[PDB]
Amino acid sequence: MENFQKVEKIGEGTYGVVYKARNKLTGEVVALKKIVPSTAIREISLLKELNHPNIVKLLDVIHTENKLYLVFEFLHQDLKKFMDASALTGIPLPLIKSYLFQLLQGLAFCHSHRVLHRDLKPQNLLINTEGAIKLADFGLAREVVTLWYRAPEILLGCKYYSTAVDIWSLGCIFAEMVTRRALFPGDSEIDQLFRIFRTLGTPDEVVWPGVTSMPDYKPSFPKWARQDFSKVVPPLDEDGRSLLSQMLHYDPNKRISAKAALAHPFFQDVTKPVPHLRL
Ligand SMILES: CCc1cnn2c(NCc3cnc(N)nc3)cc(-c3c(F)cccc3F)nc12
Repeated sequence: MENFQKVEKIGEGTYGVVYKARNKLTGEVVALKKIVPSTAIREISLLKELNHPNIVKLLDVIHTENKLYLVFEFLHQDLKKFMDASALTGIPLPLIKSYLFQLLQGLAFCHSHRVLHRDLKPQNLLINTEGAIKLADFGLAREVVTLWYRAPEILLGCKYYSTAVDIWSLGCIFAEMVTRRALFPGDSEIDQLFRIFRTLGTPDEVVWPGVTSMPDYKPSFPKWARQDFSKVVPPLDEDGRSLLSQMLHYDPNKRISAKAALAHPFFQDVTKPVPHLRL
């Protein structure tokens, strides 16, 4: 740690404070996360090899005094702040599309290595001036923690959920970029589930075989009808609405994979615009 100079506290991650810091030697500017069971150590050390342009680079892992510091590449802004900043006019579709495409590439990569994020949210999607967007805190899962982006199988008590949970989260984030409002802003586990049900309809054995057998499923759940996506994410075009609908399929087995999503017609005209960032 004596190797780093703390510049400022950039936020409170799930495990500790995240700082912007400077390597007292190389002058390198980095993000320093202060998080030790040996299981964690080997899992985190594994992340050092999970390198991709759309995954925030983990530079080094430092274990000292029974303390754990993660040294990451630094990015100046996150999607939450950017969305807040683009509130009045909304993020341009071409930029939304580029961000979604890059994030799907990042997930396709992690998923191909059987690594799940598990907790995607605007706060951990980091952006730069070059128009890039990156997944942060990847694999760290394996203040109130937000449930807004939680997949229904997690809420229903599925213990062995899949890569599909990240697809669900990204779909929620995609909708939020488009409409400028959170899709399912639940403030409790039941409120989150019920918000999902009210929009996508209460799931049953027809749309999701095996759902009624999930640990936290209750036959007493109210039965709401499904809403049209045309009402949910106007004025997203049919290609975007088709893609969104697949990313939000109830049955995780039917939910589109990151790889298949990258082939969707929505991305036929994808480009990489530069966002206007004010640092
Ligand atoms: C450690 C890798 C990491 C590298 N940059 N960065 C950022 N950067 C964006 C940023 C920069 N300055 C300010 N002031 N605010 C945001 C945020 C978080 C992060 C966090 F700080 C809290 C929760 C989740 C996160 F991803 N983690 C990181």
